Amino acid sequence: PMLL
Repeated sequence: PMLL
């Protein structure tokens, strides 16, 4: 997942 991407934590941006």
